[PDB]
Amino acid sequence: TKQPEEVFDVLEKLGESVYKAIHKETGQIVAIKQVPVESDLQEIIKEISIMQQCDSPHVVKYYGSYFKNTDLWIVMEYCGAGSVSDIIRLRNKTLTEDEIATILQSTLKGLEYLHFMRKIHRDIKAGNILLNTEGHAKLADFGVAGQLTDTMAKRNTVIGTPFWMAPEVIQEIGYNCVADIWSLGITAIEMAEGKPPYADIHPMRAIFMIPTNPPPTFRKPELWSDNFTDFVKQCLVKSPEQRATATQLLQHPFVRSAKGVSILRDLINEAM
Ligand SMILES: COCCNC(=O)Nc1cc(F)c(Oc2ccnc3[nH]cc(-c4ccn(C(C)C)n4)c23)c(F)c1
Repeated sequence: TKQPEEVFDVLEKLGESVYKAIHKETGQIVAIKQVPVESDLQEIIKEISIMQQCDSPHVVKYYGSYFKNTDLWIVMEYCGAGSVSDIIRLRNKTLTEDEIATILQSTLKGLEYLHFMRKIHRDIKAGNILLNTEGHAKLADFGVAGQLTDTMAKRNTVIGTPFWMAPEVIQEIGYNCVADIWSLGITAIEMAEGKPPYADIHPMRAIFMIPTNPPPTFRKPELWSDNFTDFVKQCLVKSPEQRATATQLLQHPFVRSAKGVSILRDLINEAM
C-alpha cells in the first residue's frame, strides 16, 4: 500500500519494458516489468495468475504489483544472466553436453513441479529458461500456460511457438502435460545447435510438417554422445501416451549424472 518508488530504487533497463531494481528494505535485487495500464493485459494477467500459484526454486517468482502514474509494475525474481538464448548469442557459442545436462536437469524439476500442479507451460524454449548469476535455471513466460482440471483432463488450444510445438498440440486432438516434454527435446537441439530444427523454414509451413514428419534428430549426429542422442529421441516420441514424463527423464543417464551449477560459472562469467 506504499508508493512503488519509496519501496524500490529502479536501476538500469534490462529489456525492451523491464528494469533491475533494489527492494530498499532488504537490499534484494528484483526485476520490475512496466506495462501501460491502457495496453492489452490478457497475457500479463494469465502469466501473473499462474506464477502467483507457483512456489518452486525452478520457476521465476512473482512478488506483487503496483500502479505508478498510468503503468502497472510487475515485481519478479531477478535472473541476472538473462535467458539461455541470450547466453548462446552473447558468447557466440552453442552449449556443451555437460552445460546442457545441468540446465535441463533444473528445467525438468520445474516441469515435474508444474505437471504435478496440472499446469502445461506450452512455450518451453531456450528464450524462456532464465539463469540467475549463481547458475540456477528458472522457467519464465507463462503467457500461454494451460491448467488441467477435474472436468478438463485435456487442453486443445493450438498454442505455443511453432518450431517447439508438439504434434498433438498442432493437431485438433486434445493433449496434456507431456506436450512440454516434446518442447524440451526441441530446446535440447536448440541449445546444442543454436536454433531448432526447421529454423530456416516459414513458421506456418513448419507447423504443417511437424505432425507428418519423423521426429527430428541432430544435424551432425557424430558430435553427440549415445546418452544425449537417446535423451532427445525419448523427448521427441510422437505418441503422447508413450512419451516419457519429467519424473522418468530425471532418471535418464544424460540428466541423472549432470554436474552441479559450478559448470555454468565459466559460461555465466563470459556472458556477463
Ligand atoms: C535483442 O535480443 C534481446 C536481448 N536480450 C534480452 O532482452 N534479454 C532479456 C532477458 C530477460 F530475462 C529479461 O527479463 C528478466 C531479466 C532478469 N530477471 C527477470 N525476471 C523476470 C524477468 C522477466 C522479463 C519478462 N518477463 C515476462 C515474461 C513477464 N519476465 C526477467 C529481459 F528484460 C531481457
